[PDB]
Amino acid sequence: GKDFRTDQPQKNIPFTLKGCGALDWGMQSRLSRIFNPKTGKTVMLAFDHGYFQGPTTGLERIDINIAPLFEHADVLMCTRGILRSVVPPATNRPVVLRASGANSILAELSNEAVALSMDDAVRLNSCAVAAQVYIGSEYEHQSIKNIIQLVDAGMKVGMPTMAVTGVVRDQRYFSLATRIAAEMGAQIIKTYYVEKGFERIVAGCPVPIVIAGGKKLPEREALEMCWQAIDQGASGVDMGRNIFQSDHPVAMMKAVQAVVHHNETADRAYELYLSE
Amino acid sequence: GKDFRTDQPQKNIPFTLKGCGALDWGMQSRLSRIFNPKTGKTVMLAFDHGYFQGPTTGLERIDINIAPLFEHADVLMCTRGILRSVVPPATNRPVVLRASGANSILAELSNEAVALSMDDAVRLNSCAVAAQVYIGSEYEHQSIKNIIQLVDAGMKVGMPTMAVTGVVRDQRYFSLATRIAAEMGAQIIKTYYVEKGFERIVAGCPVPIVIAGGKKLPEREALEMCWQAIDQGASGVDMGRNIFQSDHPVAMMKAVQAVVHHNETADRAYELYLSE
Amino acid sequence: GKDFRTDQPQKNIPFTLKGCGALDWGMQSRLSRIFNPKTGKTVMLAFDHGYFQGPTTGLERIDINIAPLFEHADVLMCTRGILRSVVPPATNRPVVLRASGANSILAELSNEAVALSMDDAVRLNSCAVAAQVYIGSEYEHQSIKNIIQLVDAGMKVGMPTMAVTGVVRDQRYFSLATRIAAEMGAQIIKTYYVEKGFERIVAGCPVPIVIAGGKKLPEREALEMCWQAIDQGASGVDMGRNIFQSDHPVAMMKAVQAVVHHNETADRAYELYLSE
Amino acid sequence: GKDFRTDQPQKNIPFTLKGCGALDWGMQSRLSRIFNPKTGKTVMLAFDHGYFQGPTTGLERIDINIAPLFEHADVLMCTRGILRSVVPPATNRPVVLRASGANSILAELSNEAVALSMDDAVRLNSCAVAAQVYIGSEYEHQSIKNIIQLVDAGMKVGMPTMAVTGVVRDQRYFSLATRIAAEMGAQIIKTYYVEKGFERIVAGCPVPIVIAGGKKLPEREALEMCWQAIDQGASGVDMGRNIFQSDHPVAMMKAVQAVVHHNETADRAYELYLSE
Ligand SMILES: O=C[C@H](O)[C@H](O)[C@H](O)COP(=O)(O)O
Ligand SMILES: O=C[C@H](O)[C@H](O)[C@H](O)COP(=O)(O)O
Ligand SMILES: O=C[C@H](O)[C@H](O)[C@H](O)COP(=O)(O)O
Ligand SMILES: O=C[C@H](O)[C@H](O)[C@H](O)COP(=O)(O)O
Repeated sequence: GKDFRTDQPQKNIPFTLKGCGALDWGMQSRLSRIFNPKTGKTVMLAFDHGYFQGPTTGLERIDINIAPLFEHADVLMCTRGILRSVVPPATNRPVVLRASGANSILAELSNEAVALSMDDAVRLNSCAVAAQVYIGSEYEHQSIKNIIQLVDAGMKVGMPTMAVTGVVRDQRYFSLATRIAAEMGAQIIKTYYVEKGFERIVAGCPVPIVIAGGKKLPEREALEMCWQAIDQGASGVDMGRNIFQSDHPVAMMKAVQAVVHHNETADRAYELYLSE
Repeated sequence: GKDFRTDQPQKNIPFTLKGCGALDWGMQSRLSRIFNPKTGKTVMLAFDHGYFQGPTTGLERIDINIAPLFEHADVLMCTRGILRSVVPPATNRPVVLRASGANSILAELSNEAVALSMDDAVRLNSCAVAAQVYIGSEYEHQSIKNIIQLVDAGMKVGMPTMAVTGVVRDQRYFSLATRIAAEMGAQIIKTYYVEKGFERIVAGCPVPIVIAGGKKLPEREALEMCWQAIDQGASGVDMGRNIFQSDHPVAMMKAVQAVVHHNETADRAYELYLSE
Repeated sequence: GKDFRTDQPQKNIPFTLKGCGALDWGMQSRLSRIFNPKTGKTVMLAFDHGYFQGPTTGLERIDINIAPLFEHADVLMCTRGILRSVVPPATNRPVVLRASGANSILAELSNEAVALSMDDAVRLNSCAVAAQVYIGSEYEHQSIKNIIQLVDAGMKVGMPTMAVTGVVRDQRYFSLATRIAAEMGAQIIKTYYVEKGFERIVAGCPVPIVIAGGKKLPEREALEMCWQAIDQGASGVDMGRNIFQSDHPVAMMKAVQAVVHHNETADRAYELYLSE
Repeated sequence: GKDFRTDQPQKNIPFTLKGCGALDWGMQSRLSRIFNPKTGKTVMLAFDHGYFQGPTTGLERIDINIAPLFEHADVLMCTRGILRSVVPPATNRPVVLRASGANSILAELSNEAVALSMDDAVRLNSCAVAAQVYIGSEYEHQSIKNIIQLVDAGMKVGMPTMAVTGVVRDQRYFSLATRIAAEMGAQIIKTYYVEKGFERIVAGCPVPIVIAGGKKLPEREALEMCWQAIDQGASGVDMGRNIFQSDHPVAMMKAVQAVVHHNETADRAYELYLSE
């Protein structure tokens, strides 16, 4: 009384996330916590800014101000320090750990080193680790070695690496920076939206691209930037300031979600925002 | 223009999952993928039976028969062989890996060894690893050593261990087996429901208890068993046969979820079942 | 304006704890958490019985029944499983970890293996690790290798090992067991009190000896036993049953303390007991 | 005849020490030796100044001058050289080890490297390790890397790291330095008290803050500084000069204790001081 269904042969189910179709199960599994498999996109809440800036505006009290936002994000991005101290583990939300540092606003910005061992990233149950690359800066070379080192250690263990292009802010520059990062082995690339040519940044990059929010904009313009980036091929957005510095952060996030996951237009999204 | 809210002191948020209030963030984060933080409970779909039994009834074709069930479970439990081969990583569901084996139905049941390295559990992004303890059996000693080994390795890396009490099936026996396992350091205990005294099994165990389904019962009796176990303090149920051997598995899961998470009565749950 | 006090030469302060005068700082510091430096003695509350016995009488609920006792003890002894789950780290009391197991009441008693790595002992901030030696039993050989292995690992790390003589219960037997253990390198020995010859067990053993409580006695007889052991040169007592199975455990501990640290007579101690 | 108390469910006891609610048992246990669990505060006696200064005033003879003070402190802070040579292990007091060095008063101050391996901190049974961060200095980068390194190694082992903000001495500067250090993962931060805005330093830092004494003040002014820091949210004080350079060091410590643990006013405390 057993049924092997020998008339229906077993068939592999393809993994579609851009450029991640030849990774081991664990790594694909981690990537699937970050990018929703249905939509292939992500809404990321970043609040790691303190790692070289100290208590920056809006992030003075993560425990009070930012904690109510966690549930509305797909994925959290922050440092192990903030994570252990004030992000309740019961939050049950994927985390990308900031894994570079040792710079500050008082010195050369690009002077970064790896700021956590893979050992501890694993211990914290990260989905990914993140480092800045600074093409064109004084410490460009070290910043790439940082990526190299994370990818080397990450491959032993199934942990994806995210390279973030730290900084002329034009297409040919980001194309350079994103492509080198990808070519060194980063599975995720975070960069900035650009008025013209962003399409080419995405096209020339073989792995998922996520955009950073940049400085605080009026809510409707920020939603336009999201709309454009998504429309032009970005795999998600990672806002900070544009969310945590808004007067209605929860509403903003709902709007961003509509744009990113549900193909909402910039306008409808803004009206969704206004209704909270 | 910064607000530190110095009139409101920072306060730690308690972690309430039974017996897991003193573990590191990463370990508490993995336990929070398994036990829903709101309810403190879990519905787990087990299908590792193949590890010593071969193609058992209902599990001849995981890829066809079981795959549509994944989305309805809180957590999956299986071996690394099934995981890589036929569980699509896009499933985006927590997994507990079977980490013991090297026995079969053709020999002494209790003759198990560790069947995967922690190295690989981490590579697969597990939430926990599971092994059998066989108190009272010929290879009792080795079976405990297996737990000791996994706990040792798991603590280096933030990986919870689940001890499963393999097998007179009464309260004093299970009290013995569960308590030894917990005492040796397992963070989760899986055991069987018992007609009388189950409350004591729960009370005498300092960490979360999940019950196994056992042999196929009529759906309404299975739901009674769940209800009783939950009512008497179990932190979750881990059915296999009672789900994948039912004629309406998806319906049975929804029913089990109502009992486990939503305080439904056995009867209401059965009616919920009947409406699919 | 500096004063080097060149007229008064620096002088080393001797460490007096029996046979521990040639250990490194860290190991001596850990031993000093256990044995009060003023008196050279310890009151230890043991509740690791579960490790091979399951929920034993008095230890069904450590969290309710035993937790109120912690503050009255010098040092706690238990398993890592109990420690992480139900001993609040805020207790701020030195712990000795049970580091052997994989035996049970349903099989050969002496069949023990090392039950925690030194790695995790250090992670838990233990003061010492304990294992049973079973001279005369079936698995005598393995049990001494257990001690050997912990002492080897403990010397790398400054962790003291306590050997426990598990079981004819006479002087010549305990002299054999305690001396072998010490000769292998254990820094602390736990054994049983004996009607006659106990003085010789102490004299023939070059390191501190602590006595186990044994089965429940009437409070006054238990206090006599302590009195005798301390009088005859024991460095402390480690009661379990005689404390946690008493009707007035807190009172019993205060009595035990008076005998052990303050040279109270058996009688006075019993009256001290009666006044709570 | 067993009582499981099935009518009273097990309940986790919360750990309240600011921002240390998600750490493993051993790390919480080490932190509880430092910060009294009742009050959440600490009085720390620091005498590590020798590490880059040689025999500084008051510390010419630790063995004579400082030894009688140990018993009145909650926790000792010094180097491993001092600890092994002249701190008697029988002192039975928690120690925080200075773990940075290789600078001196004859060269650039911020040129520090890690001065002891975690291996040896464990060997010494420390409760924490400490190192200087020098935001804004020439070797700022290396100094952060030192913290990173200690946290990485500390996490493997359950050892908390204390970052000390070495040095314009205003709020916005210490906010930067404390927050970066916390963000990199230090569990304890030691900084200086500031005339204005100290409240904000505390609020913006997600982990415990302890203040350094600074240069010798008249006893009553020193007690005012304590009172203010504690009142504004500091978790403790770590005096050196203000204690060991006073004419009545034991009296001063009792006064500091009254301020720190018992809510004494600056005035009462000074009168308490005067009465020895
Ligand atoms: O160095 C990167 C930034 O500080 C943030 O972590 C993020 O990547 C971009 O900033 P925002 O989210 O505010 O736009
Ligand atoms: O050895 C354990 C079993 O094979 C299953 O993995 C499970 O733990 C219990 O069986 P069932 O879910 O069918 O009740
Ligand atoms: O195997 C040793 C025992 O179980 C206890 O840990 C203790 O060493 C002696 O027992 P009791 O304290 O009850 O006398
Ligand atoms: O570099 C730090 C100092 O030398 C001391 O160790 C301490 O942290 C602060 O100095 P004081 O206790 O004298 O105020």
